[PDB]
Amino acid sequence: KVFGRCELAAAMKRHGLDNYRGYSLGNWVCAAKFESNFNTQATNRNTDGSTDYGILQINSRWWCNDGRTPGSRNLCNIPCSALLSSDITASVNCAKKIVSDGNGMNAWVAWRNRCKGTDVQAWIRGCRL
Ligand SMILES: [Br-]
Ligand SMILES: [Br-]
Ligand SMILES: [Br-]
Ligand SMILES: [Br-]
Ligand SMILES: [Br-]
Ligand SMILES: [Br-]
Ligand SMILES: [Br-]
Ligand SMILES: [Br-]
Ligand SMILES: [Cl-]
Ligand code: NA
Ligand SMILES: [Pt+2]
Ligand SMILES: [Pt+2]
Repeated sequence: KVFGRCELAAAMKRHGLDNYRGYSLGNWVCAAKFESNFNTQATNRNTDGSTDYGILQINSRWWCNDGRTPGSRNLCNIPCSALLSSDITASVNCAKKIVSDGNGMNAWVAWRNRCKGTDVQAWIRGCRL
């Protein structure tokens, strides 16, 4: 599924991501925009052999099991395929664990490089929240 901007903002708020660990909804929407362009099915292989999965491009090295990332952990205790659902619940549950890990949203390199420090409020501008 390819979410619309306000549609994703609504889903993210419903699942309690809005201001989770202090990160306003626009941060989460911005991270999703640049991680996956809002596409729940996005996958991208990393040169280390891990793969990133879903709307928030959660990595198999640490967070989910894809059965092909040797020596990896599955800290969210989920198949990475679960992170490709049109329903964002598994992605949100895992993101909450990731962002609580100690480095906040810096764990998302696209958020650090493209969202951090920016007017992230723009991402929810106009949305009925
Ligand atoms: Br957009
Ligand atoms: Br919910
Ligand atoms: Br915001
Ligand atoms: Br594996
Ligand atoms: Br959803
Ligand atoms: Br959730
Ligand atoms: Br933080
Ligand atoms: Br909305
Ligand atoms: Cl929930
Ligand atoms: Na893994
Ligand atoms: Pt939902
Ligand atoms: Pt939820």
